Amino acid sequence: MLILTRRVGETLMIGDEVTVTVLGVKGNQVRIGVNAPKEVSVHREEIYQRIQAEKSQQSSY
Amino acid sequence: MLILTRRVGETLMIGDEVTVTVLGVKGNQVRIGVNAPKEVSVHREEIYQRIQAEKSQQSSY
Repeated sequence: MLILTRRVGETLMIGDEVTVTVLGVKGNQVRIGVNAPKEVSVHREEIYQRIQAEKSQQSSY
Repeated sequence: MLILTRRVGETLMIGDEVTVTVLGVKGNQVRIGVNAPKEVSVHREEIYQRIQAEKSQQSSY
């Protein structure tokens, strides 16, 4: 558990070739950017990757 | 590259047993929480983990 303040442009790399920047700065909603490859076991919100990663993939398709 | 708005309590898992919540909500500075194990190749800001992960030296509180 590591809690580090952020609001500009972070850059962490967990796995073996990733890159996740937690922008932090934004109007009302903060646009968080998560850059990660589909090689390592990566799980996220269905809708999230459903609109960014894969255009409507769902469980089985 | 996946850009998803966030400001409440996210939860992504990249690797094989992690958990990073990009709080988003906060006063002036946004306290971002990155929960990740020291098993997979994870690299971050020296100072960051130096104060959270491994006690680089010491702190006054």
